[PDB]
Amino acid sequence: SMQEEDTFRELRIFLRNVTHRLAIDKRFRVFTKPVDPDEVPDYVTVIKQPMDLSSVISKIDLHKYLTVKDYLRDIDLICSNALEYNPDRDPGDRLIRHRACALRDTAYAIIKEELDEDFEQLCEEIQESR
Amino acid sequence: SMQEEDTFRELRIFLRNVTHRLAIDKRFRVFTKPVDPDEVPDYVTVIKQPMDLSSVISKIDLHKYLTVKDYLRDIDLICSNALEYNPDRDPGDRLIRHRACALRDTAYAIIKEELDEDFEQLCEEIQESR
Ligand SMILES: Cc1cncc(-c2ccc(N[C@@H]3CCNC[C@H]3OCC3CCS(=O)(=O)CC3)c3[nH]c(=O)c(C)cc23)c1
Ligand SMILES: Cc1cncc(-c2ccc(N[C@@H]3CCNC[C@H]3OCC3CCS(=O)(=O)CC3)c3[nH]c(=O)c(C)cc23)c1
Repeated sequence: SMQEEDTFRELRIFLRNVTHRLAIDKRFRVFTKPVDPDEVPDYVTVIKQPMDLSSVISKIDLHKYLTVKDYLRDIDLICSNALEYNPDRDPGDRLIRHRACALRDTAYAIIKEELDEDFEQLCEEIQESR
Repeated sequence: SMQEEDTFRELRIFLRNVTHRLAIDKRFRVFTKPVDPDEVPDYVTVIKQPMDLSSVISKIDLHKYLTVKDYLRDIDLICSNALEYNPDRDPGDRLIRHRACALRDTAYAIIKEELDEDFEQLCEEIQESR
């Protein structure tokens, strides 16, 4: 219905705003775009589902997220990919892992403060009906 | 169940084989990998969901296709993207559009000859039950 279309449109607006706020944070610059294959040639083979914030934006615009829960799976993916690909004790790996966890924590904190639980429940019940 | 897991495993095997046969065809080399942004800088802005045969393989391996119908949507996407991005009368555009339609026709012809309709129906009914 038109009312359900309005619901998903509001969701997309909410998700774009959260994603933009993450993307403009200097700490998360490394997650803003797909990895440069020249800098990490084995990334494509090691990480089976790459994810980044520009890709998240594209997925929002393609109507791929019907719930905030689905969105948070991709945010979690950005984080888990970073922990998987950069597991070492060296400062470089530890920096990106810290930033990865900070990205996840920040996304979850924004959603906790700004997502209405009844709005999310509505989205879930529309998703389940289809 | 284990029987349903076997069904989707057979599907993935079937889809990998079809995709490999398309990928080794010289005509379809242009569709084998994501576009080089240096050669087509405006592609990312013009084409909202890029698709290619290496990405199709990754999606198979990530269990993204539960039916051959879902697979054929991405094959159709490779084709429609080519018709959208290369619409002109020039020989270059007409060549890639011909190859795009040939890729689609070839995928559909292989599936018509080699996909058992009862196998596809089973996949669809498992997909619908979830
Ligand atoms: C400008 C740029 C463009 N494309 C990719 C990189 C990069 C480069 C190296 C990585 N991993 C290295 C694996 C081996 N040990 C050191 C690690 O680099 C640490 C470095 C710290 C600073 S940063 O800005 O967080 C980038 C990663 C990466 N590891 C990653 O997980 C990602 C997402 C990127 C990355 C950088
Ligand atoms: C080696 C390589 C790597 N990455 C991208 C290209 C490329 C380059 C140009 C395109 N479109 C042009 C737009 C303007 N008019 C001429 C068109 O090129 C025609 C050319 C014919 C030969 S081919 O091998 O089919 C590549 C396309 C493309 N148009 C496309 O749709 C795709 C998928 C690719 C492409 C080539």
